[PDB]
Amino acid sequence: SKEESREFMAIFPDIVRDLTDHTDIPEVTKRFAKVLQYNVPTGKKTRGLSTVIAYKMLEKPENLTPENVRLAGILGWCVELLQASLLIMDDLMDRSETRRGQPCWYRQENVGFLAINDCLHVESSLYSVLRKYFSHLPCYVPIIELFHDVNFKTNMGQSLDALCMKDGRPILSQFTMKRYSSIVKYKTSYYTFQLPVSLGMYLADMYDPEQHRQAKTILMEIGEFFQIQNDFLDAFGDSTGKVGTDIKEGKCSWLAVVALQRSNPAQRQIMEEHYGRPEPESTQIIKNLYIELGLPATFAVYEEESFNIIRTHIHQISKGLPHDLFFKIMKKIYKR
Amino acid sequence: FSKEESREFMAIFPDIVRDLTDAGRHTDIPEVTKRFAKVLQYNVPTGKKTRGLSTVIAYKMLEKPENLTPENVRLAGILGWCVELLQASLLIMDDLMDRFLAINDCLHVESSLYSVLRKYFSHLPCYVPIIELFHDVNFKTNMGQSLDALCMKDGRPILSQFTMKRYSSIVKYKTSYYTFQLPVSLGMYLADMYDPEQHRQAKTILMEIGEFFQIQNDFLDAFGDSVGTDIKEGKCSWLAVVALQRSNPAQRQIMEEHYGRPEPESTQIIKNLYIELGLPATFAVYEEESFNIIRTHIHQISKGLPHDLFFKIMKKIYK
Ligand SMILES: CC(C)=CCC/C(Br)=C/COP(=O)(O)OP(=O)(O)O
Ligand SMILES: [Mg+2]
Ligand SMILES: [Mg+2]
Ligand SMILES: [Mg+2]
Ligand SMILES: [Mg+2]
Ligand SMILES: [Mg+2]
Repeated sequence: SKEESREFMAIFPDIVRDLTDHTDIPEVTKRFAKVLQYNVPTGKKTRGLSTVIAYKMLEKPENLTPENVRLAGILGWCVELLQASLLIMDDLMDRSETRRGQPCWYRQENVGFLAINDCLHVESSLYSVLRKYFSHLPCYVPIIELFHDVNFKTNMGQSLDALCMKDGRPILSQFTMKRYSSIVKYKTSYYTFQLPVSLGMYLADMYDPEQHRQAKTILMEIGEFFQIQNDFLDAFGDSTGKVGTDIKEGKCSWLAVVALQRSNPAQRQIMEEHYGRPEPESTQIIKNLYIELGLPATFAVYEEESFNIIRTHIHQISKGLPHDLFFKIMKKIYKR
Repeated sequence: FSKEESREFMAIFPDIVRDLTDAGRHTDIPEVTKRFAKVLQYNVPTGKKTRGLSTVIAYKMLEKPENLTPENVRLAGILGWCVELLQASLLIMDDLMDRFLAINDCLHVESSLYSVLRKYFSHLPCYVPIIELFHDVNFKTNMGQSLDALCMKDGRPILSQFTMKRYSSIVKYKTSYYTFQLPVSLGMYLADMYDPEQHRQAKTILMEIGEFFQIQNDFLDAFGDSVGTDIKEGKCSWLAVVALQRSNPAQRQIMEEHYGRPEPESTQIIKNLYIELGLPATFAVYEEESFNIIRTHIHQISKGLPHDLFFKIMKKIYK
């Protein structure tokens, strides 16, 4: 919706003012405004907007006031602040050139490893936003605890991802489907899928842990498909205006994991020799192996089977959770 | 810090590691959880733990003697370890900018203190004041780190930025809030002391003590008996700030040419300039005058706050 998008985007400048406008240190508050402006509001705010839509589908219709929808928007921006902090740090760790076509924050003049402090600063800032707008509401402490717990879990995911590499070289013995599933769950699914929905639930005063658990079961399955589709399109997508670098980066990708499952010893040796190498010819060799191993056909089967399995699980959801929310998430990911 | 206080405090650490690395819960990610145990063990419990123990001593000197149970003194110890988790995250961030530590270990160790707070304090009246204090001190400490960084550009110190106003702000935000205010305000909250005027009264004195602590530290970096790298690193130190205040144009030119250079000869040139500028005598005057002002302010402490706590902190720094 155009109206939902514009109402959401209009909140961002107020949050920057809340975090910057400490009158004894104006130079560093002006700098922090630039950190937020560069890293937080550009490109798609899918997670932030999903927080608002989750709330709108969980709350009683008569309680959906402009005031409460704006509170859902502020929680959405707190998700975007967490994500901005994570991506500032990840770009430094991976020594990436760009994100969404923008030069990475750490590459800007006189940032570099100061990006680590900026990461911690941006993550810390969301709790000041929560205090300003939520400190008098019953959802305050549950929402604080959710953000701190998702941060902790996301760090476990990032560190597990790092345990698949040694001295900038992929450890292919670590590239198992069990490890892949765990990386996706902790590194991406918690902050991308669980956090927006659990925030919507708390703002709607839904505190039943069993409701959050039932939601989690579905959201982790959808999150797994989301990342697998993302991994698939990195190699096999139409260059969306993005050029995929997962192979060059030596990522523990669904493609790399399934390639190792399906590979004979000779095919395994091609992965060992060429995976995670900077040479364009090495990326071409890996892509050619993925084609040879029939990974496109394997993804097509997984895409249809996973859709049916998740649809079945959503029909089985109970304890008064709305099915339409989970069907709508399923539709926007699978695009059907 | 007494033998009993120190030993009881240090005995809590292994429980905090078990709490954070899912001991009792049967985790689906045991290899990264085992790694996080090693991150905590290798970086958090080593050295003196002054901030952690200061949290326990603050609580013991603020609480009613009747309420000082083993259980409550242990809770003060857990709050002290949350301060030491913050300290460890800041030291890791320092080590990462210097050089098995991963970049996200500083974020992860910082985040872990909030898991400890939730575990032990979520059902107590002091919970929200304590988490809001950590949120605020976290944000202010990051502001302080960035203010320090604004004194350097393209690997060179920006000496025009080296003002006493900027120096005082760096020390307050980067160091004094988490080192001095945080332990005492935590002790006060655990003792159910919520009065904003009491917290403000403590803050005035603790920011003054924090400033002396850092100025003494800066002085000893150049003039202590060993090795200090503040000059080589181009740090906005009290010595550099006062050197610029006291320098004639020729002396300023020596700072401009030799401050923040890697050559050992350039460090010796700056130390020789500090000597001819009378920074030792200037420090001696500052130390006596600051001691007298802080002693006066502690004697004047009101709002029902105990003097002995602030005198114990003061005497620990001034020796
Ligand atoms: C704790 C912490 C800093 C987590 C980062 C989480 C995320 Br989301 C990292 C991004 O994942 P990845 O580097 O695999 O892909 P890309 O950079 O989007 O191409
Ligand atoms: Mg990356
Ligand atoms: Mg990464
Ligand atoms: Mg991708
Ligand atoms: Mg990328
Ligand atoms: Mg020093």
